Order: sequence, then structure tokens, then C-alpha cells
Amino acid sequence: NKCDVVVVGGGISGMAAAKLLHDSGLNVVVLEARDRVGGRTYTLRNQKVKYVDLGGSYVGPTQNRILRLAKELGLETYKVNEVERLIHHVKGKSYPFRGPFPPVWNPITYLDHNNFWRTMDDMGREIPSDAPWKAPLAEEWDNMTMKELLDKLCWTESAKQLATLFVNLCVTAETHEVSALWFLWYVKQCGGTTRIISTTNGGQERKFVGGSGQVSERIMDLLGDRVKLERPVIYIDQTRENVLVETLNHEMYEAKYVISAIPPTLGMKIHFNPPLPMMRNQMITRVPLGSVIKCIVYYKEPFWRKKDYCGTMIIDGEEAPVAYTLDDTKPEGNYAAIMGFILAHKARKLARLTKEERLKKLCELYAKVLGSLEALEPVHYEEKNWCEEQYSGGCYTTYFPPGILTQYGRVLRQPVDRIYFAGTETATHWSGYMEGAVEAGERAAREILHAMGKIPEDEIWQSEPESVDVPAQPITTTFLERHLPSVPGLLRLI
Amino acid sequence: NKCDVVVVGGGISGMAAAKLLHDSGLNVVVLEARDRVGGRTYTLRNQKVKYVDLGGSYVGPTQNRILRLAKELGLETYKVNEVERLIHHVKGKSYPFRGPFPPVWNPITYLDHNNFWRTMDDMGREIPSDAPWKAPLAEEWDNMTMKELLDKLCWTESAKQLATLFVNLCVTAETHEVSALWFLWYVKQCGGTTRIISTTNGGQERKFVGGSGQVSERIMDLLGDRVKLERPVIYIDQTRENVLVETLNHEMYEAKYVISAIPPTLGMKIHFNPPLPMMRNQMITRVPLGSVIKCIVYYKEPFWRKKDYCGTMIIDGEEAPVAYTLDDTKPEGNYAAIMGFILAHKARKLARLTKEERLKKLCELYAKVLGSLEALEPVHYEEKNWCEEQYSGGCYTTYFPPGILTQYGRVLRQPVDRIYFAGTETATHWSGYMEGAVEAGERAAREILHAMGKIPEDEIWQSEPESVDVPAQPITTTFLERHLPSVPGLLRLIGLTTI
Ligand SMILES: *[C]C1=C([C])[C]=C2C(=[C]1)N([C][C]([O])[C]([O])[C]([O])[C]OP([O])(=O)OP([O])(=O)O[C][C]1O[C](N3[C]=NC4=C3N=[C]N=C4[N])[C]([O])[C]1[O])C1=NC(=O)[N]C(=O)C1=N2[C]/[C]=[C]/N1[C][C][C](/[C]=[C]/C2=[C][C]=C(F)[C]=[C]2)[C][C]1
Ligand SMILES: *[C]C1=C([C])[C]=C2C(=[C]1)N([C][C]([O])[C]([O])[C]([O])[C]OP([O])(=O)OP([O])(=O)O[C][C]1O[C](N3[C]=NC4=C3N=[C]N=C4[N])[C]([O])[C]1[O])C1=NC(=O)[N]C(=O)C1=N2[C]/[C]=[C]/N1[C][C][C](/[C]=[C]/C2=[C][C]=C(F)[C]=[C]2)[C][C]1
Repeated sequence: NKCDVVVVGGGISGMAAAKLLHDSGLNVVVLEARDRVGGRTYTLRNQKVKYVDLGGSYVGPTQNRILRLAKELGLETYKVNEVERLIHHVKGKSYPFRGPFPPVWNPITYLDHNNFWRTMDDMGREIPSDAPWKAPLAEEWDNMTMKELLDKLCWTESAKQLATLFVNLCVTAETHEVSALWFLWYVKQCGGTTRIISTTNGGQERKFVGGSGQVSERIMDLLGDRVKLERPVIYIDQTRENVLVETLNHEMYEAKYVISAIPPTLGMKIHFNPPLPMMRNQMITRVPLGSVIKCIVYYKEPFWRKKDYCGTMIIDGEEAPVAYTLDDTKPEGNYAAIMGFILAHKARKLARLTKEERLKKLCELYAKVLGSLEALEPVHYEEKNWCEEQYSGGCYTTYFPPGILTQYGRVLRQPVDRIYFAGTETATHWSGYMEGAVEAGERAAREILHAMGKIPEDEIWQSEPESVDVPAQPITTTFLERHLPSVPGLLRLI
Repeated sequence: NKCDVVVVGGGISGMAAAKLLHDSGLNVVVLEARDRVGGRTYTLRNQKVKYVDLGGSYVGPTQNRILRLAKELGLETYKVNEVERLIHHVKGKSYPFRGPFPPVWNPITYLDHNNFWRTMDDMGREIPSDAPWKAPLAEEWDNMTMKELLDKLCWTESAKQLATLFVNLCVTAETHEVSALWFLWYVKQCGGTTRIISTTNGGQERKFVGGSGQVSERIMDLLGDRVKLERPVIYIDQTRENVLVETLNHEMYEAKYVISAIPPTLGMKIHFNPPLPMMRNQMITRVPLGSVIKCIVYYKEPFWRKKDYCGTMIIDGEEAPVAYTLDDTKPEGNYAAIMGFILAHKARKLARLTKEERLKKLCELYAKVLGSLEALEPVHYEEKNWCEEQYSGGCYTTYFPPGILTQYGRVLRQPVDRIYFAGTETATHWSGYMEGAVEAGERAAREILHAMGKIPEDEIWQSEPESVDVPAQPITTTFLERHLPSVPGLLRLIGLTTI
């Protein structure tokens, strides 16, 4: 009934915000639509897998907020297996490699690949994390899809196919669907290309022991009966002294402040009185989430390691159902598994098949790529299609189509009276990740503390000391990588 | 509580559906979110204007369903004023003309203009009205914004600038926001470029006497108490034998079938049990409506007519708040008025101003365009920003960004168990218009009649006799229009001769 703050949504962001408010002595209620907490994180436990993350899972250096929160909740990390060689599968053949960037040998292709990565980061350096719409060339870059940019930039088919995979894999959408400005902001606000694509010393370095769902579950454990499961919010009324929040199951909650910790577009599921201001009213219709199926195939042993492969596979082309894989084996070396992502249009296409049909296709692919018949002998299979979720709308995060970020980007975390906005989409560092969810939850919480007089304005945004357990090493480039010409650069000279 | 069919939404589509169902003997209920029917049509009445349409207004030849419905409800139409000259305002100057297309004199620019319009229609003929995703190059065209298409197609800036205005004005969105396949489909399913842009012989030929809001009101009068105002639907449950529909004011309705007659994205406001299938679940997060303010400036007399201007202005430029106007003077010749549209990014930009600051900017623009100080002396002003409507989401209609129509398009009117989809967005002819609303509403109602075994399958889609009051002159082209070369095609003639 009556409380200080209603939080809408029990994902990591909402739970992080509720915890902060609780710890400062306010009465918080969390209204969660599902029969569980965690949102776009979900850890399934059964005897065959023990535990498996079917949503968000990876953390790495520079993600210091999710690591601090998780450590305080008593969680620990382990390292994703990258001891042996990575595989780039191109034109029906596997090429083993080391280091984060799939290498290339033809000298024109080399210049073209080097330039592509380098240009993503150069363009990034002119985009403010906290305001990408303030980039000098914001309108120019926002009025282009990533398909347009790649067509201009990539002089070789080899670079264009890897660039396309890069976009597909990072934001679960086609190059033609997404704004160039948004995608470049997105890479930049994760620390750039090397950081975003790296296992060792990057975003996929680590997983949580027991699964990432433990973050939300363990905060629910703290808050007790303050978390209301199967309470989808349908109605928020701000006309009176206190804010009134109504759920689908007819309950009414009364508060001084509200935090909306849901994906922007899922805002549409709530009827507002008074109506939302114009810009938010339209913004929440313009911000879809991507399309992905996360798939985990279990095997008797991690057989790929015997052939000096780590289990990472980068798989070019339209034919392959999965473009990217990591070893999902447990740190103890058991529950051997390969994790794969089915991305974008392939998620839509392959979801018509049965579970068994998807398993068969994945096993045949992995057999080809790893060059092993052992891949044809799976002991178990788990998957989750995030497209079918009424209360996610997809995964991993919200993408911005051409034109939207510059016109509506400002409104994303703009308070509407006593509603403040959280969720990973509103973060400025690792937005789209669990790290961003924490940053945005805590920030929105401190906005309400400031509105109440408890803290000064300069404490709303707070820095995070570096994790002692997951220290970040610097991103380095070489002289040649910095100064080698592009293909059109090499043409000018001749 | 109990009925045969709940219709969600009391716009033209919903009310047309309800009417057909009621006339066939079923018990129907219409649940409407607002305190009025009409949706994206809305006629304001006060003593200063008598009546004015702040939403959908114009009807024309080939729109035979809305004309037939309006006639059956006892409504009349009148012709929009196009007696005198149109104005094309470009780079700070006004160029009067006649006929639908702004003309050009420079021969190179002429070939480019002619080729732009012709290619729009050429690509359109490749695209099935009922299945745009079946066009041979559907994928190539849908992976492309209209901005990319115009950059490839227009060899002059003159043509590119006019083509940009054509997109902005027809779909209230920027060229970079919209799919090429979708836009080309949209134009084609209205009967092509000439039909869509024309006043005489086109979309903007006529208006209803007393306003277009009478269509929805008069159907409400036929239905009596079966229309429920201030019932926003929040929840649809299809787990049991009968469908349960719940409203925000805690009322429950029980029906055999539901027609959803709301814009696709406003489907997001409804919680579904069981959950929507994957494809529709994602589709309704991907289909926004455009941005527009409709503004009407009233004057003592229609002074433009005396300068031999009909009141139509096609206004190009970033500084212009309004890109298109029509004479909105009553047919009796009184309540002289200029109707204008503030489009796309300009609706957003200029919504920051007060009502009086917008009035001033409009008058100054009209003064310049018409060469008339009288334009600075308005007697009244009315406007409506459709962007702020919770239960519309924008106007005129839904646009599709790149990649969406080929991937999600086929689920737009695909039933979900016992929910059928109306709304103008689901039409195959004048989708986006009041015409499309009627087609979609009556088609969805008949899908239900078929499901109940009351009509055979071949009667779901029903053709419409031509209006005898508003006959359609066919779209014709001249020999030169058909065979004059593109700009690159002239350059190919030059390289082939001199070799
Ligand atoms: C799904 C997913 C997946 C599958 C995956 C992933 C993910 C996801 N991610 C993301 C995450 O998860 C996120 O971000 C988070 O979680 C979010 O949070 P928040 O914000 O909180 O939100 P959510 O969760 O959603 O929540 C919300 C809530 O609310 C609710 N609701 C609704 N509505 C409502 C409600 N309530 C009440 N009422 C109402 N009305 C709901 O229900 C919920 O609960 C992630 N993340 C991280 O961090 N990590 C990870 O891992 C993840 N994942 C992913 C990733 C992927 N990747 C990375 C990158 C890589 C790449 C690499 C490379 C490239 C290139 C080359 F060449 C190489 C390499 C891979 C991929
Ligand atoms: C808004 C608007 C405006 C401003 C204008 C316009 C329009 C609009 N349009 C459109 C119409 O209006 C539409 O389409 C219709 O109306 C639709 O219907 P429907 O489908 O039925 O839908 P609605 O209305 O929306 O309804 C719905 C309902 O529902 C409800 N809800 C929601 N949600 C809910 C509910 N309920 C319960 N629950 C829940 N949850 C609501 O409330 C409602 O009621 C139009 N149309 C027509 O036909 N006409 C017209 O006029 C119109 N408008 C416009 C036009 C424009 N334009 C045309 C074209 C031109 C061009 C020219 C040129 C170009 C170029 C050159 F060169 C030259 C020239 C322009 C203009």
C-alpha cells in the first residue's frame, strides 16, 4: 500500500536501485511483472547443467559496479576459457588464431581490416558518452544506417562480412536496422572495439559462479516481502499529492517517488495520468530491442581443447545458424558445453523449427568448424528465445533506428514529475549490459535522494573504484596499426 | 458484460466493423479509450470556426468505401478550392503553377524530375498491394531508407529537394527514418504518385460538410449504448472458452471474438494472456507513427483568391515551419482559412513554442509566400499536435523503418486465436487514410462472420462499386513522360554516339 518509493521492474537495475534506497532507510516496494526476478538475466538449474545462464552472463574488466555489487552479495567470478586457439571459419574452412581480432594475410584486405576497426574508434572519440546527440557530426551519422557506413568504409568483402558480423553480434540487429551514430556511441561507451570484443581483458573475460541470476535473487532475499512478484504495473497517476501505481491484479501502491526500471518501449504497457509529455510519448514507440536465441549444447568432455581450440568460434556467412560461440564449461572442467548466439534475422527464421531441429543444425555446424565428430554426440541442450518475452521485448538491449537518437535521445533519462528512469538503456558506461543496469539503478536512486534533500547534486553521479579481483590492463595499439593507410589512402598515393 | 464481439477502438475502422456486425444481427460492444469516438479524426465546433477537422479530413476519387459509408449515414462532400494557381516556394521565391506536379524549366532538371516520379511508379508496379514483401527485390529495397534511394535516383538537387518534401508531406517522417520498400508500397497502394499528391482527381479533392468526425458520431448514434467511452482496454485473456477483455476502469467484457482496431504499436498498452507469439510481440515495438501539427489560420476574407492563388502552397526550406497548405474556406465562401501541416522534425522543434508564437511564424511565412501583408492579420487560430496523443501515438499513420516490412509485415493482419486486426494500417488500398480504416474494419468483421460459418471464405474481401458522386478520372501519361530519358540515360546516349 503506502511507501516512500515504488520501483517498477525487478531486473538488476530495479533491484540495484531498491537496494540503495533501502540501505539509506527508505521504505521501498518493487513491483515485478513476472513470477521471477532478474529480467534479461535468468539462471536455470537442473541436474544435467547444474546451472546455466540463458540471458546476460559475462562480465569483465572496467565493469566495476556489477563486480562490487556481486562481491557484496557474496558472489565470485571465474575466467572464460581462452587458453587455446580461437577459430575464424570463413568460406567453409577453419583458420586458428590468437589475440582478439581475427587476422588476415592478403595485404589489401589487411589494410582494409585495420582501417575498419581503427575508424570505429576514431569516430567514437568524438561522441560524448553522456550525450551522443552532441557529437560534432551527430545528425550526419544518425541519418545513416550502419549498412551505409560499412558500404563506404569497407573496400573488401572480407572486411564487410566481419564488420557485419560484429554489428549483428554486439547489438542483435541487422546493419540496415540501426543508426551509425547509436552503434558508434554504443561501442565507445563500452571502452572501444578491443574492450567490447575481447575475452581476455575485455567484456567476456568472466562469468559468475552459480549464474548471474543470483544478483537479482540475492537482492530479493534482502528486501523480503517488499518485492511483489506477478505485479505487472498498468497505470501510474501523478495528479494527486502522492503518486498512485496500479497493478494488473488490482493492487494499488502509493508513493512519493517512482523509478521506472524497465526497457523504454515497455513503458508503453503503462497508462499514464496525466498523459506523458509529447517527446517521451513518441520516443517509447521508436526504440525496439534486438532478436536473439541463446543456445547451449552439452558434451561428455571439452573435446575441442584436445585439438588446441578454446571453443571460441567466429563463423562468417548466411548459411551458419550461429555466428559466435564460447566455451561454457564449468571452471572445474565438467558440464562441458558450447554456448552459441543465433542473431537477428536468423533468430526469426530458425524459431519456426523444433528444439531438436535447432540442436541438429548446431551440432552439424560445430562438427564442421571444430573438425570433430564428437560435436555430433550432445548429452543435453538448453536454449532461450528472448523475442517471445512480453516483459523483455527482446535482447540484449534497445537499439536506435536512423534518426531517433538525435531527436529523442535527450528524453531517455529526463524525469517526468516524480518518475525517474533507470534500466541499462539510461547508463553512460556499458549501457546495454548488467554493468549499465547497476549504474542506472543507483543513479536514479540518488536522483530521488537529492529530490528529498538527503544528498547534494554533485553526489547523483558517483565514480566506482577499480575491482582488485578483475583489474583492467591498458588497451594498446602498434605504430603500424595507427599509421598504415586505408585502401583509398593507398590509392590516393598511387 | 456478455456479447458476440468486442471491438477495441472507436475510430472509423472500429465503428465500421461494429456497424457491419450489428447490421448482420450480432451483439457487439465498442470499447473506446477517449471520452469521444473518431480517434485520428476530430471535428471541433465553436462559434469562431463553425466546424473544423483537426485530424483526417480529405477524401477523393477511388476512395469508394468511405464515400459509400458517409453517404449512407446522410453526409455530403464539397470540393476543396483549386480554381486559382498553386504556389511552389523554393529558395525564398514563389513560382505559381497549374496541374498537380510543380513544374521546372531547366531541361536537365526536367529529365530528372520526370524520371523521379516515373521511377516511383515503376518500382511500385513490382510491389503487390496485399503482400509488399513478395516484390522480387523486396529485400534490397527494404534494407534501404528513402534517403539512400533518392541519393541514387536524383541527379539534381532540385529533384532531391522536392522528392524529400514529397516523403515528409505524405508520411510525416524524414527520408532517413523510413524504408524505401514501405514508402514505395504506400504510394502504390493509394493508386500512385499522381493520385496521392493531387487535389482535383486525387486524395485531397473533397471534404465532408460538417466535418469527418460525423462519420464516427453517426455510427455511435446507430449503435446507442453499445459504445463505451472512457474504457481503455488493459488486458485480453484467451485461455478460456470465451475471450475476456478488461478495461482500466475495472470493467470486464466477455465475447466470442475481439477486433483490435487500434494502431499496431498501441497494442503494447494491452497485456495479453497467453503472451502474443514472438513475431507480433516484436512487431508492435517496431512500428511508430509520424509527427505532425495541423494548424488552421482564419482570415476576414480569402484574399489569396484575388491574387489568383487557390491557397495551395508547397513550401521547401528548413526555415519554413509549414511545408504544405490548402484553402480551408467553407464552401459557402465564409470562415476564410489556410490549413497547414508542420511535419516530422519541425513538429518536434516548434512544439516548444507557445500557440501565439506558432501563429506569428505561420502568418509571417504566409505573408512572404503569398506576397501579401493581409496574411499578418489573422482573426482566429486553431491547431492540434498529434504527437502528444497517448491513444493515437502520432499522425497520419504508422511508418516502417528499414528492415521491418519484409521481416514482420506478414503478421500485421494475421489473427491471434480469436483476435482479428482492423485499423487503417492493415488495409491494402489507401492504408493510412479514412478509406483504409473502412476497408480494414469491414474485412476484419467479415473474417469473424466467416469464422462463425455465416458467410463463405470468398466473401471476406469484397470489392466496392465506384461512387457515382465522385467518379475517378484515370491516371494517364504523355508519350514524352513515358520515353524521355533519365539524366544518366542522356549521358549514355552521349558516350554511345561519340565513340
Ligand atoms: C537477454 C540477454 C542475452 C541473451 C544475452 C546477454 C544479455 C541479455 N545482456 C544484457 C543484460 O542482460 C541486460 O543489460 C540487463 O539484464 C538489463 O537489466 P535491467 O536494465 O534491470 O532490465 P531488465 O533485466 O529487462 O528488467 C526489467 C524488469 O521489469 C519487468 N517489467 C517489465 N514491464 C513491467 C515490469 N514489471 C512491472 N510492471 C511492468 N509493466 C521485467 O519483467 C523485468 O523483470 C548481457 N549483459 C551482460 O552484462 N553480459 C552479457 O553476456 C549479456 N548477454 C550478452 C552479451 C553478448 N555478447 C558480448 C559481445 C561479444 C562479441 C564478441 C566479438 C565480436 C566481434 C569479434 F570479431 C569477436 C568477438 C559476444 C556477444
Ligand atoms: C491525425 C491526422 C492528420 C493530422 C491528418 C490526416 C490524417 C490523420 N489522416 C489519417 C486518418 O485520420 C486515419 O487514417 C484514420 O482516422 C484512422 O482510423 P482508425 O484506423 O479507426 O484508427 P484511429 O482513428 O486511431 O482509431 C483508434 C481508436 O482506438 C482508441 N484506442 C487506442 N488504444 C485503445 C483504444 N481504445 C480502447 N483501448 C485502448 N487500449 C483510440 O482512442 C481511437 O478512438 C487522414 N486520412 C484521410 O483519409 N484524409 C486525410 O486528410 C487525413 N489527414 C491527412 C492528409 C495529409 N496529406 C495528404 C497527401 C498530401 C500530399 C500533397 C503533395 C505532395 C507532394 C507534392 F508535390 C504536392 C502535393 C499532403 C497532405
